[PDB]
Amino acid sequence: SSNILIINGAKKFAHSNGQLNDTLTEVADGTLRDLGHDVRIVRADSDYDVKAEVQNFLWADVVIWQMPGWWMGAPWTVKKYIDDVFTEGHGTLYASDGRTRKDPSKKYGSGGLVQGKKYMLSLTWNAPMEAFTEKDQFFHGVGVDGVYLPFHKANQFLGMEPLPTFIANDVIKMPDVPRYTEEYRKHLVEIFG
Amino acid sequence: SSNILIINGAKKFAHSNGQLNDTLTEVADGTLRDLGHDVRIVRADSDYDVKAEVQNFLWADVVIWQMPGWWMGAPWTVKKYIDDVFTEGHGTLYASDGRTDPSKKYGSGGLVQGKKYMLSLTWNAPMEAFTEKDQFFHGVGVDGVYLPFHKANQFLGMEPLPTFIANDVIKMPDVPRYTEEYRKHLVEIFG
Ligand SMILES: Cc1cc2nc3c(=O)[nH]c(=O)nc-3n(C[C@H](O)[C@H](O)[C@H](O)COP(=O)(O)OP(=O)(O)OC[C@H]3O[C@@H](n4cnc5c(N)ncnc54)[C@H](O)[C@@H]3O)c2cc1C
Ligand SMILES: Cc1cc2nc3c(=O)[nH]c(=O)nc-3n(C[C@H](O)[C@H](O)[C@H](O)COP(=O)(O)OP(=O)(O)OC[C@H]3O[C@@H](n4cnc5c(N)ncnc54)[C@H](O)[C@@H]3O)c2cc1C
Repeated sequence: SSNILIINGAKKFAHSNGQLNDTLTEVADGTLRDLGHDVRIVRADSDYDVKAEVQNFLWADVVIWQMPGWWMGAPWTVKKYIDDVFTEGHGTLYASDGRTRKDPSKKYGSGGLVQGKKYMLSLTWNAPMEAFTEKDQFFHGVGVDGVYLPFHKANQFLGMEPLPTFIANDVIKMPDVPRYTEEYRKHLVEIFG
Repeated sequence: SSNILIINGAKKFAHSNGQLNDTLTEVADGTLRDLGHDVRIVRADSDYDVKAEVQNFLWADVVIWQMPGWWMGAPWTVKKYIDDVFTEGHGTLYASDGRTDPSKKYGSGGLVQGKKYMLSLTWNAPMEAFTEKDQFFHGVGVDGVYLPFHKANQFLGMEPLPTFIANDVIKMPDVPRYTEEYRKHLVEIFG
């Protein structure tokens, strides 16, 4: 029975209507609450109160980033949420980068304050999965999490740890909702069940 | 004699005071134009006109991204520039992801093959954090942490040039050194 914060990065703009992400956010909200978890939802593309957002993070045991891939990553509004909130999070979400003369053992990234909290990515992309896995394709085979390395680290900088990522592919050419919904639903049950 | 578009991603906000990026922007400006290149500077954090920015791209042979490291990547303002400008460029900077027949893979529908791009970064993090196989960035390197940013540019058909980065710019600020390095870095590729 955990507190779950869903950050919906949905946003209507040039080809993206944000309907799929709103849907999946709704799928998470219902599935998660039915699994005994308390859920809070906030739209990145809104006029959020930065301090209240930080409070959402302190409240959350798990943070779920529901978002469409926009130019290989999170939409600018999602990045702004991070640049606004994590930064305001200084003193509560992180203390510094961790390095300290008092302990040469500590390296960059170890200054987080919320170790123990988890975060999970739920993505929607027009790109096929093979574009992520095939060693010879666009992403050199580094994988989805490879492509989202900097996003993962922004979160881990705070000390949070990742949960298995969920992604929907070819959402424009071969859209299939249901299925995305059913796979995400079972994905949530395996992790939060 | 090349056309060089520098995108200054400098932005105040919190502990970042865009002076370093502003300075490095001028450094590349002075150096490159001195080599005879035609240089144009645009600040990401401005009231840019997407159509005008698309034209700057078609005009440029090389695009330089001068920017600080913000939460592991480009500041939201620089990403907004991309989401706005690259998308506006559909039909000029890129056609699609390349897929139709069965052969062309994702990321091969660019329209500006032949153009180049380079990253000029500023981070608080030390270099070892990027290279140490067991440190924060599992040894993937700077270009690894910026893989997506690289790919956003490569989606348009553009190719990368060697990346320049200044590290520990807060704890161990060292201007000059960054300047001389960058200057020497620019002369190497554009000289
Ligand atoms: C600026 C920009 C940059 C982009 N960059 C990339 C990129 O780098 N890589 C990449 O792979 N993609 C990229 N995209 C595409 C983007 O990832 C997709 O457009 C987005 O993920 C679709 O999600 P959405 O929430 O906007 O849904 P929608 O726009 O609604 O699209 C989802 C599809 O599902 C259908 N649908 C949605 N909800 C339902 C429902 N409840 N029931 C039935 N059918 C439904 C819709 O009719 C639609 O065809 C980019 C898009 C933009 C605007
Ligand atoms: C929201 C946010 C998130 C961040 N996330 C990260 C992160 O994930 N990783 C990371 O490594 N860093 C991170 N940083 C730190 C950031 O990368 C640096 O603060 C930034 O790169 C410094 O560049 P600047 O242009 O803002 O210069 P400044 O803020 O001016 O800092 C550069 C230093 O150089 C000095 N200086 C500048 N210009 C000159 C000059 N012409 N002559 C002499 N001295 C000069 C300044 O006085 C200062 O001490 C983050 C910062 C913010 C605000």
